[PDB]
Amino acid sequence: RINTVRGPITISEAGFTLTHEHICGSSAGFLRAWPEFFGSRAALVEKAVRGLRRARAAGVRTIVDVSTFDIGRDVSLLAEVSRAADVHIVAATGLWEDPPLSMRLRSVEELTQFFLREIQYGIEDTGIRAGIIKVATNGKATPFQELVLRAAARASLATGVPVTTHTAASQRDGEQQAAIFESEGLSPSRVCIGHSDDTDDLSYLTALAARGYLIGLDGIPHSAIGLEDNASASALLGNRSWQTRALLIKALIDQGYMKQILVSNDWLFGFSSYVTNIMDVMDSVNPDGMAFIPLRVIPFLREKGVSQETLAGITVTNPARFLSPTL
Amino acid sequence: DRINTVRGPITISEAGFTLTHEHICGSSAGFLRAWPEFFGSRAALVEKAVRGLRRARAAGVRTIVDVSTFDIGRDVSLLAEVSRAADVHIVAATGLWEDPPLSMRLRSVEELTQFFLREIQYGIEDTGIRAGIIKVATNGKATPFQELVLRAAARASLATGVPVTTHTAASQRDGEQQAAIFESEGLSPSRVCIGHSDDTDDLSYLTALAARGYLIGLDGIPHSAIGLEDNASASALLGNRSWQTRALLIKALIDQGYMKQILVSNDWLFGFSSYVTNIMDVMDSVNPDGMAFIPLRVIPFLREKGVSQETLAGITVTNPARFLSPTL
Ligand SMILES: [Zn+2]
Ligand SMILES: [Zn+2]
Ligand SMILES: [Zn+2]
Ligand SMILES: [Zn+2]
Repeated sequence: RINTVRGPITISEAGFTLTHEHICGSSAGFLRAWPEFFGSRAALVEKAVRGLRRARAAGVRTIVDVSTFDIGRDVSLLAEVSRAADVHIVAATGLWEDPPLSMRLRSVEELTQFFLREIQYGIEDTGIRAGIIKVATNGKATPFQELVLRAAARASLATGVPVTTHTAASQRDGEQQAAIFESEGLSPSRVCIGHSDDTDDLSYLTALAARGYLIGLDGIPHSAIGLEDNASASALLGNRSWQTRALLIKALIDQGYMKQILVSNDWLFGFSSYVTNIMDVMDSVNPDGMAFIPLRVIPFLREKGVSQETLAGITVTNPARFLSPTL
Repeated sequence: DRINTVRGPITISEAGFTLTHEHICGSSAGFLRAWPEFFGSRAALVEKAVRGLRRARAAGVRTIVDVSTFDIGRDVSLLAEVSRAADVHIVAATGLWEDPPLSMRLRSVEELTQFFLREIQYGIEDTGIRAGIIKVATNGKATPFQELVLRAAARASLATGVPVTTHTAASQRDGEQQAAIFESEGLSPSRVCIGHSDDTDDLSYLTALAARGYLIGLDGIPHSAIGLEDNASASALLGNRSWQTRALLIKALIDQGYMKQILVSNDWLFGFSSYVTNIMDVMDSVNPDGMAFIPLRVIPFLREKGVSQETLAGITVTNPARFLSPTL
């Protein structure tokens, strides 16, 4: 049984499940401290609930919100949005690209206790528990990032919740990640290598798939084609098309790794950890928001020969098996 | 001429004896809320800061300026709570210290100015507590962003009248480069305390500034790791100059004639998460007085070296209150 922000639910209550989404991409404390940045706090919470409603109209029953502490995971703001839309939300624990000083100077012993705090006891005074552990690298692991992986693996072994990881896929990051993970004795089935549609090296994915790992093609609408005037927007979203990412799903089923795909949008309704008005530009690319998966990518795949049977396994069965704890 | 503490405004005269650089907690933003167990509990941290705050009250302190910014983890409801309990005025801080996260770092100088003025004019968070001072920092040659932070902090101060205090690596003559940016923005040296300057011995560097009109913050008087050379992490934080060696810098800056531009404080704290673990264990036994070290051990030291009580009173009451009075 899975922990959501509104309590525990059973495996089959989950349904069609986006497995890497954000409500707001921010920093810790930024939302409390400068909420005019997003218009107002209520201005943003409306923007999420409009956008979540649109996906729940499209069949989505659960999102996994992989914002960690250093992304500003306002776990109350989540459960606010989760009532008003009737979408389960699974919150995350862990650490992203930007930990603060009070994190960086901790030992792998200390980080393991904090990770188990938010899985076993609760995120802040709020009593909500996290069902997934997010971690991150961009290239070679820094010594701290190395600690984070081992602490998240030692956490994932006392609790059974899985690990999802941020990756710069162009530099075969999952390889080092999985090397570090397996050194701690974590089953490759308890780990999704994320941001993996950012590469075109299929051999790297299928090699990683074949050791047992789950592959996050969680970036399907991230494309800055049409924004070759925005320098920063092109940097954040890559020059590969959405169909280019989407086809890598079919290509990975073809190698007989349907059992191992998770698909998601990596969308967000507030974005402060990048240049200003980046959210202005991203919403014009993709008005559908988080609804881009059931409205545009599921039709596109049925148009390329993927039946409703295996689509339903990827969107319902795979996240169900992946989020259920396992000792 | 009123100043904003965390329990509403007060008048200049109400300030009294004032430590112009202190911390209740040295942390990062929401670290306290997220992992209170690192400090024992949120209760346990509040007990310990009130205890130390009453010890300094009984030695005669009324007002401390807690200069923790957003990224030192400035919990103003926490600060308001220990101000109620220990009957001590606490001025709160806006600005950006050594560790700004992504959502500040990507901001322009215009935006950062909108943010400082928000914490000065409107309030901090949803609490409606207003800041009385803008803290910024460099170590060495300013990063381009540190130039953006100094310039926006300077634009707020001209727009509001609140002073700017700073953190420096004194040994590298930072106050030279801070001052050049400040004065390039139209800001009066009277509005800027160049701090952490008892971490140098280059006396002519302090005097060169102080003549240009700046205030000089001697804000780490019991920082010294003497007798703690085997602890390499502690020796890095506190340095190897004893506390007498710093306390002399006061008397030596009085003498040069600059009694009016001298602010004195501890840079103490009751919870420290943004350094190695158990560093708070070490610091509390170097100095059991805590924030009381300036009334209890540095004041009697200076009178034995022959400073006039009328000069001491101006240093701790006339000097802070002139700094914190808003001036457009
Ligand atoms: Zn990511
Ligand atoms: Zn993400
Ligand atoms: Zn400092
Ligand atoms: Zn300080």
